[PDB]
Amino acid sequence: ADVNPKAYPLADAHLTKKLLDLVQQSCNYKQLRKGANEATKTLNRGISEFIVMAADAEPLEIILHLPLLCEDKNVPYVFVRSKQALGRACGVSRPVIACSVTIKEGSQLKQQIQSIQQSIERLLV
RNA sequence: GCCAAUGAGGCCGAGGC
Repeated sequence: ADVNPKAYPLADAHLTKKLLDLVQQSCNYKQLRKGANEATKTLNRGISEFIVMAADAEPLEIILHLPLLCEDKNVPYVFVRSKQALGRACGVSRPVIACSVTIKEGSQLKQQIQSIQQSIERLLV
């Protein structure tokens, strides 16, 4: 397939699993926003922990505006390979091009939310 | 069943039938 270079950073097989797993969990803690639109707002509103996007979005440009807003807001972001997998991670029978894990005070997901973020840093070496 | 976060359908935010 040859993953679009514009899709950086890209979660490796392992990190994707965890990524997808936290995504599903946040879903239950009512701490997950799906869709580029909603994702973007979470950023502008400053309530986003990190953003996950799908390298197989088509055309990728549909979301390429997100990393910039992320850089401008200092919110870590990552790309997973499939919008389907991300889809079912969000509990959606449809593909999800991007989602944003929200900031909830007191959430127990914190130790985990921090572990992805940190994982994400390491990706930027 | 079908449509649907590449946006339900009444900015909000995962439902419609």
